[PDB]
Amino acid sequence: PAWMPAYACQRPTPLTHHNTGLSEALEILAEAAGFEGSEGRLLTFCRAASVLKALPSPVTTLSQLQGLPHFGEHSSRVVQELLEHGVCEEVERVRRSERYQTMKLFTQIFGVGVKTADRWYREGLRTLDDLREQPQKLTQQQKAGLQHHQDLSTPVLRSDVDALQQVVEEAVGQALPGATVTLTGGFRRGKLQGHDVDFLITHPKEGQEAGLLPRVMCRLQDQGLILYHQHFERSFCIFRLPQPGSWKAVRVDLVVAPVSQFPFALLGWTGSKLFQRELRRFSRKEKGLWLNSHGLFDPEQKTFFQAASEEDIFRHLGLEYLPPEQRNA
DNA sequence: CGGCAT
DNA sequence: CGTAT
DNA sequence: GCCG
Ligand SMILES: [Cl-]
Ligand SMILES: [Mg+2]
Ligand SMILES: [Mg+2]
Ligand code: NA
Repeated sequence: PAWMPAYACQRPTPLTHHNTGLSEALEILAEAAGFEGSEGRLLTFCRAASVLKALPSPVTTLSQLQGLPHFGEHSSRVVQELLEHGVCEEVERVRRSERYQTMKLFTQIFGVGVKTADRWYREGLRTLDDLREQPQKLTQQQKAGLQHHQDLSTPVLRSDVDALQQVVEEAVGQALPGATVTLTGGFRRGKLQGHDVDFLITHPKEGQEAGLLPRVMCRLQDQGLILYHQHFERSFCIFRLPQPGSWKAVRVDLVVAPVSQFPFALLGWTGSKLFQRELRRFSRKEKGLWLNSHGLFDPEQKTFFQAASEEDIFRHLGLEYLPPEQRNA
């Protein structure tokens, strides 16, 4: 074989694709590589899984992997075992291991990453109750993650997104007339659920957005909508989202950008995570330009590319434009 | 050999 | 260290 | 783990 460019930003990856079983197995090995501190192996297994999401048809024979980028001896063997036996011994051993299950449990807590989870694992901790019994080990961020863990493990749905966008738009409009709110993240790519909702806030007049996020947060807090906030241009918070007769905690990310940076922030925050890593790698390695959510920098001329749209950025990098629903790498 | 996004 | 895509 |  199939046409397959090496970088994920060079090919469409739709929301619904084939090979979900094969990719999920490779993504288990990627996650486990991360849990052992091997970011390089994590990346290769993520990239191999993503290649399968971009293929036109189901892989039913090992020969369909010939020539595909990021498939070497290890990733090919995993696919071969799945095709020949329906199961891969290495994947099952990882999946069922105490180490994997505990690291997955701990790293899913808001405020806990691999290094913290591994430290706790090495100390003999295994359950969330173990963590509650030792609150001296916890940051304020981790305390919020643990206190709201049940709700934060409940997938966020589109009905929640629409309600949250309304309350964010109300607070933003009270804080700065003319400011806008754009849904980003996985929901913009067409996903039907997420672990959070991501919003990007700007104003059409450059500079007017300075100081906006503290004003938005104060207004949300005054409506009783904020359970946790980090206290700036990014706010990783937990909202008290009204439900009929009650409420549920929901993770919400709010990001402010000046309008000059909006296309870059929209591109970055729409993802996917792998798509953006691959896009930034492509930009630096293939074009010599440095990309992030603030701009696209030419380090030789020492200038920033002025963009008005995501399309402008793709074109400047020599890439065919992909709409958000084709960025699900 | 080392890079692997910022 | 954690967070984000 | 794969590749530039
Ligand atoms: Cl989905
Ligand atoms: Mg998200
Ligand atoms: Mg988010
Ligand atoms: Na976490």
